[PDB]
Amino acid sequence: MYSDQTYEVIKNRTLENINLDIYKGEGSFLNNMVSGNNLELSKIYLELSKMHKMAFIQDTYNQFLDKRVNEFGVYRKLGTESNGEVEFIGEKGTVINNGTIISYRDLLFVVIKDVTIGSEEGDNSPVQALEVGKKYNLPTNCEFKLVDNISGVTKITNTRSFEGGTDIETDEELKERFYKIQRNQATSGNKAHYEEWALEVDGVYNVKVYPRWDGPGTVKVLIFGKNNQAVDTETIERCQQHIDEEKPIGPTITVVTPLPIEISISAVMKLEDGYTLDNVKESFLESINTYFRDIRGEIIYTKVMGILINTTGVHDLSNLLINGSTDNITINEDKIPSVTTVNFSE
Amino acid sequence: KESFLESINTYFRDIRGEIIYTKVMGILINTTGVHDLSNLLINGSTDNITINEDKIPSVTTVNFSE
Repeated sequence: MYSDQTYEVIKNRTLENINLDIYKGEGSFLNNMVSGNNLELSKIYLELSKMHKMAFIQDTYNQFLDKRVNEFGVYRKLGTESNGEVEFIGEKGTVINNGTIISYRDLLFVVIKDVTIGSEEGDNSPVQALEVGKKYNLPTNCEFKLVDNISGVTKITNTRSFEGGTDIETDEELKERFYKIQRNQATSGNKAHYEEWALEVDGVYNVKVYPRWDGPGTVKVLIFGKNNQAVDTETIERCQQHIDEEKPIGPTITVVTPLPIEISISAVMKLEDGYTLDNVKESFLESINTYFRDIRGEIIYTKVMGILINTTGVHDLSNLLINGSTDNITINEDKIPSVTTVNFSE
Repeated sequence: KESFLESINTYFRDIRGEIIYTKVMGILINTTGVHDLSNLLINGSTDNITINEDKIPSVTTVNFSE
């Protein structure tokens, strides 16, 4: 094949192809005449070998992948510039106009809106990276410096870490993305495809589909917000129109939200010295909020009393009552406990 | 039972004054593998017992059931 095809091999082949009266030998005029063209043909063979590699869908270059995805429509992502907010510290009344560029180390950043030092609007102004890339995602507490000197400005720092800086999508990543798109297509019943559209809303992070909730063909959409906290009504609505835009033909769709559950507690306890009711109350409510966040299933009475005694400032407690009972409280689905009444007596 | 024995032993090492029934309940529920407990009794009672001078608490009987 192409590896076999070389200057010497095709030289011998062409010498065999030509039968003629004059003897064939090294250094002959016809020898050199054939040898030059055979070197050219070896170069052509190398080019034809590279034809195979460049024709293949794999190991393509930027332009090759660009053409393939333009045919396919899965356009490559160019990345997003980092965005953040910085604080300007300096002489009061200093006005920094839009378009001013600030440099931290060798990085370059630009200020979007005008900021005035000491003004009632504040000294914080959003700053967007000049170029895309994760290197522009500067963390918090970075001392930005003006590229151009401006009187009245002394120190610039960011109170929040810069975000949004994304690198250019490489060839391989788009390749497996396209492969996954080709293998899997949107389908009516597969809960992954349906919940994909719901998950496109940033407010919700867990989506559940309940088949056969109101008879055949009825799909109940269950969504969970940030740590299973109900999202606003507008979020529910907009998710509803979105999923309806991508819902299949003729379903009945209902969207539900987690329902907070009130919690009322009452106990008699002996407080340790140097500790008041407010301190133990706030510590225990924080601890029980964490427990409610991390609890799966029914409420456990003994876990509640253990986290109450573990609260600092509790020596001896008694008569612990939760919602009028000391038994385990069953939590229904899509319901989260919420502390509403605390009755602590010393 | 062994984990609660170790916990109550270190609590007795760190205790001063009287044994507190509430600290006993808390150190039992905090034990790994404990989900829900009931009718906890120290010497058959839920009242704190005074640890007098030249006296230390000693664990003798452990009764746990599901």
